[PDB]
Amino acid sequence: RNIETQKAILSASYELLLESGFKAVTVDKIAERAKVSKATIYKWWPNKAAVVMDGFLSAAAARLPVPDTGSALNDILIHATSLANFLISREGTIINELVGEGQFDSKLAEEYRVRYFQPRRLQAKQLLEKGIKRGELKENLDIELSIDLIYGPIFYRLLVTGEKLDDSYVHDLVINAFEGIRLR
Amino acid sequence: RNIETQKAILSASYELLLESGFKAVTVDKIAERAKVSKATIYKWWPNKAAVVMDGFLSAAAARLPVPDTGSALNDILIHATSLANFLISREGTIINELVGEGQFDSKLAEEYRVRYFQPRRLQAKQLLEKGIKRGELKENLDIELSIDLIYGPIFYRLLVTGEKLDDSYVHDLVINAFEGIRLR
Repeated sequence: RNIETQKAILSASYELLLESGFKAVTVDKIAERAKVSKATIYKWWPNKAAVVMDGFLSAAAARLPVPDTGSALNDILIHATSLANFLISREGTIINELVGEGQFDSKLAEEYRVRYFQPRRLQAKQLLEKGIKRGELKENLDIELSIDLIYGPIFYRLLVTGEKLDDSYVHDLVINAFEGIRLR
Repeated sequence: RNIETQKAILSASYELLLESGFKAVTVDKIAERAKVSKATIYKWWPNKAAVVMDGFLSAAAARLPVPDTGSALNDILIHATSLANFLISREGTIINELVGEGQFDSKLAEEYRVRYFQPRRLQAKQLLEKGIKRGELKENLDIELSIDLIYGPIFYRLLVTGEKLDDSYVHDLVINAFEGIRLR
């Protein structure tokens, strides 16, 4: 109901996150910075991961535009490139850190799976489902696996390999996920 | 030269890693546990990440067998499944933790990239190069990108999604990376 209160709590959580890192954030510290009580915070968020996640999503331009180019390929290309561009952004670099912490904190992982990753994957599903009903995609396509083929390499590059995640790489990745490695 | 000394240092580093986690390991602690001097350790390893990485690789069955089924598909299937099976193993679960820490410690990331990930990717390259000279793969195949299509989804599942990484998933993943999502 109170948008100013919600804003203060969310700004405080993100400020603390950037200043000190995830592990050091506590609900008490957020309450202190936001000048609200813990009970108020617990009106809207049960735990520190939930509030920090909403703080991040509030502060960053994480919501991707929805292409409708009439082409599954060119739709996914724009989607994946816009995702990759977010991830390399200063704001997007928080994702590394959160996923890193999430290897040790399943509460945080639950939060990013439902609040960050699910909505973006949903968008990708919507573009693929256009392609299916357009009759341009595989017979009995496994949508979720197909999204794994595009997203997987993206996040693998971001988290593991440390290689350059640029438009040209993402272009090649999308095409090759569409063509497959088998000779045609 | 001294295999017993090397063994003691490597066992100590892995013991400390399992007991206390990566961040708490120090070269001093390894020296203490192994009953050797820091100077001895620094005969073979400059830093804690290097020694902990070799400790891990020494203790775990991380070296994958090399299929030669005369089929790029069935070769990669066996490779990727054996990798996935390692990753879900008790020993393999250390990879999550190391990559997690590696988001904050580039020294560790350098170590796992060259000592763990590179050799496995090399093996995958060798299987794909058989397929290319067999004339069963794509015209002008980008080998490294192709490995990204298989490995990426694997590590994405392991690190981000928390979904079940089983033989059947890996099977579907490999086939779909071979077929592509575009209608044939």
